[PDB]
Amino acid sequence: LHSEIGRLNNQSLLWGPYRPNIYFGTRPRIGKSLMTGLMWGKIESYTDFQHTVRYTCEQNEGMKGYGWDEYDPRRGGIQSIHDIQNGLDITTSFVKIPGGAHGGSWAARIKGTLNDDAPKDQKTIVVFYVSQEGENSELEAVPSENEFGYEGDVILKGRSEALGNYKLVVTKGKGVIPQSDHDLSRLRGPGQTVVQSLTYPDEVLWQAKPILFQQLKAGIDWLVENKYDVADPPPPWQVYLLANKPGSGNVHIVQKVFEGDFEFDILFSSESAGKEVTSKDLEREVKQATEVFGERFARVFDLKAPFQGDNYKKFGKSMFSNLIGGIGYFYGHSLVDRSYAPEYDEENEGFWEDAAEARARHQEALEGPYELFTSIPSRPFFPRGFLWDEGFHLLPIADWDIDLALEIIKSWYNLMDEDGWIAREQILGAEARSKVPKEFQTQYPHYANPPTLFLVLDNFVERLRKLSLDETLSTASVDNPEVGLEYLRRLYPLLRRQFDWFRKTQAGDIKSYDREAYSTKEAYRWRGRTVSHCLTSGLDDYPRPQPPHPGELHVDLMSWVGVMVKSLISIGSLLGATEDVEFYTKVLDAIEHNLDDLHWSEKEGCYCDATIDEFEEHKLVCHKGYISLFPFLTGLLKPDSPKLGKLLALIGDESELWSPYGLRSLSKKDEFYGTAENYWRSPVWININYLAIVQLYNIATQDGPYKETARDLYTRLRKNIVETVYRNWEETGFAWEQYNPETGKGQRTQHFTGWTSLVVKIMSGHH
Ligand SMILES: O=[N+]([O-])c1cc(NCCCCCCN2C[C@@H](O)[C@H](O)[C@@H](O)[C@@H]2CO)cc(-c2ccncc2)c1
Repeated sequence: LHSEIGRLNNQSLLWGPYRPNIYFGTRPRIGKSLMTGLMWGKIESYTDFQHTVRYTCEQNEGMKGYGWDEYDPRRGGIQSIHDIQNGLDITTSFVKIPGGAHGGSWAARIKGTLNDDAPKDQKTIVVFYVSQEGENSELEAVPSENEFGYEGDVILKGRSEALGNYKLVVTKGKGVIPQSDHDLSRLRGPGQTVVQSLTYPDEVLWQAKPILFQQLKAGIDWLVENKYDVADPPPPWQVYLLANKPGSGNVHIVQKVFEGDFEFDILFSSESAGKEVTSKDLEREVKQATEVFGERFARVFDLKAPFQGDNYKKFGKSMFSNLIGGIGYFYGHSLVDRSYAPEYDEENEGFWEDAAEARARHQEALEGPYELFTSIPSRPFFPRGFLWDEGFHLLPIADWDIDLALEIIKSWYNLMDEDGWIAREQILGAEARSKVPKEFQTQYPHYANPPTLFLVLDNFVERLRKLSLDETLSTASVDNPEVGLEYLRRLYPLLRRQFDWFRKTQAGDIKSYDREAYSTKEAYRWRGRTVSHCLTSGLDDYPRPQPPHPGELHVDLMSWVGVMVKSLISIGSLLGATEDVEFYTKVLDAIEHNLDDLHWSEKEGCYCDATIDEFEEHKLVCHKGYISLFPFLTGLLKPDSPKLGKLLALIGDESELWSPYGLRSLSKKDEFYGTAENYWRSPVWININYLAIVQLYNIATQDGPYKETARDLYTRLRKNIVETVYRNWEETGFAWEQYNPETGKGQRTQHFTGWTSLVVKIMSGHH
C-alpha cells in the first residue's frame, strides 16, 4: 500500500507550472523532458521590443505586481500579472486533467486585457516557447494549410520514453490580428500566427530569450538584404514577426501578434489517456478547481477572531497561494568545494583568514546531476531551495496537503551526501546558475543550516499519533498509519545521519578550556563565520562574539540539536529503535543541563552565546534579541521554568524587543541596534515571530504560573504580526522579507513568499 500511494502521488504531482523563476511556464518532475514558457511585450517602435519583452520574473517600477490568486499543485490555479510597462493585466489559468499512464493532461488560458492607460490599438507580441530535452524523443509542428502561417490552431505532435505520445496545441485564440498592407506581405503574409521549429544542443534550450532573439535578428537581417529599408519600412510588428517555418526539432517558437485585448489556450493531451483536451475541458476544469480551492481553504485555513472577515480571507488566500504557488522542479549540477581543506576545520584563532586562503584555491567543481522539488523564498530574486526556509514554507503547506509536504521533505533528504550534509542553498543546473554570481554559487560541505524541516516532521508525527481522489491522496499518509510509518522508517536513517553530522562537524570545545558543565559532550559552534557574519545560522549579521573564536558556543545551534533530538525520540519510538531512544534521552538530558551551565545568564536574565576570553575563560556574550530566546523558541523549556518567566518579561518589554509591529530581532538597548547592514539587528522577521507565537500559545493553553502572561502576549503578538503583514499587503500588494519596527513598513525584498506567508497559519491558530 505504501508502494501504491507513492505511485499515486508520483502520478498526481508529475505535471505543474514548476518554473517559478519565469512568469509562466510548465515542466514535469523529470530532469530532461518537455518545458514551456510564456513571453509577451508591447511593440511601439523598431527597437523597443527587446526592452519590453517579459520572460524571467523581476520586480521594479515597470511592474505593479503579480502572483497566484489560487493554487494547488495537484489541480492547477490562476495567476494575475499587472504590468505597467506593457499596459497589460494578464491572467494565466492552468489546470491538470488526470488520466492515462504518463501523469495526465493539462491546459492553460492566457488572457491579456489592456489597462486604462494603454493605447487602445497597442500591438502586443506573444510567444509560447516549447523545448524538449532527451536523446530518443521527437516533437514536430504539423504544417499550416496556409502559405505564410496559421489561420487556426498550431498542433505540435511529440513523443518520449517519459511522456509516451502526446500533442500540444496552441489555439487560434480571440482578438484582433493586425494586417499589413506593405509589399512585404507578399513574402511574409499580411500577418498571422507563425511557428519556427529549431534544433539546439539540449543543454542550452533553457535560454529561450537569446534563442528567440537570434531568430528575430535573422529575420531583420533578411529584410535588410532584400531591400526593405527606411524609404518604405514595414510596420514594427511585422518586422518582428518570424518567417513561418514549422517542422521537426527540440525547440518550437509559436508567435502571435494582437491589437487590443487577447486570449488563447494551450492544450496538452496525453495520448495514453482518453480523448484529447479541449477548450471546453479547460473552462470547466478551471471552474471546478476554484470551487475545491475555496472549500479546502475554509476548512484548512479557518481564520479566527479578529481575522474572520473577508478582507483577511482574501489576504490569507493570497499569502497562501503565493507560498504554495512557488513550488518548483529543479534539475542539474551544483558547484561544490570537495577539497575538505584542513583550514575549514576552524581550529585555530583567526580561522576566517585561513578559510579565505583555502577558498582562493578554487578547488570547487560541478557535480550531480541533482533534482529538487521545493517551494522557494522569492520568485524575482532567488527562486531556489533554501534549507531552513523550507522548514517554514512547509508548515502551512503541510496543513493544506501533508502528502505534498512529505514529498518535498523526501526530495530534500535525497540530496544528502554520505557524511550527512545537505547544501543549504540549492543551485541546480545552468538555468538556476544564471541567477547567481559565480562568486556565490559554491557550497561548502562544512556549512550547516537550521534543521527546521524537523518541525514539519514533528507536526506530521502529532497528526499520525491522533472525498475526491485528490483529497484522498493529500492525507493518505496520515489516514493509512502503515504508510506514514514506512515513510518515517525510510527517512529515519537519514535524519540520524544528519544529527550525527551536526555533532561531528559543528562541535563546540568544552574539554580544552576552564569549562565545567553537566556534560563534557554537548556544546556547539556554527562553522563558517566571518568577522561580521554568520550565514549558516540563518541570522546573517546578528551580533556574535568578537572576534570569532574556536571556543565560541552558539546557543541557537544547541537549541536546534535539541529540536532534532526530541524529533528523533518520537520517530525512533514509533519504530521501536530502543537502543537509539536510550542514546537520544541521554543527549536531551545533557542539553537541558548544558543550556543552563554554558548559556544561561542569571545576571542578564536570558540565554547568551559564549566565547573564550583573552585570559582563556568561558565568557558569556549577551545581545538581547532573537538568539537570547532560542531555548524557548525551540520548545525546550518547562512551562513552570523560572528561566522561561524571565524570557517572557524580555519578550513583552517594549524598551527591549516589543514593538507595536512585532518582536524586534535585536533589543533597542543592545549596542548593535540598527548598525551595519541592519539585516537582523532590529527588523521584525516573520519566521522567528511565528516561533514565539506558537510557543506563547503552548504555554497559554496549559496549567502553570505564566499561562496568563503567555495568553496576553500570544493574543497581542498574533494581532501585531498579522496586522502588520496585512496592512503592508493591502497598501503594496506584497509580502515583504522583514518589517520596520519604527514604522511598520515592509522593507528589503518583495514577493517574499517565503516565510512571511506563515501569517496564514498564525491567523488559523489552534496549534
Ligand atoms: O537575482 N537578483 O537580482 C538578486 C539576488 C539577490 N541575492 C540572493 C542572496 C540570497 C538571499 C538569502 C535570503 N536570505 C536571508 C537570510 O537572512 C535568511 O536567513 C536566509 O535564509 C534567506 C534566504 O532567503 C538579492 C537581490 C535583491 C534585489 C533587490 N533587493 C534586494 C535584494 C537580487
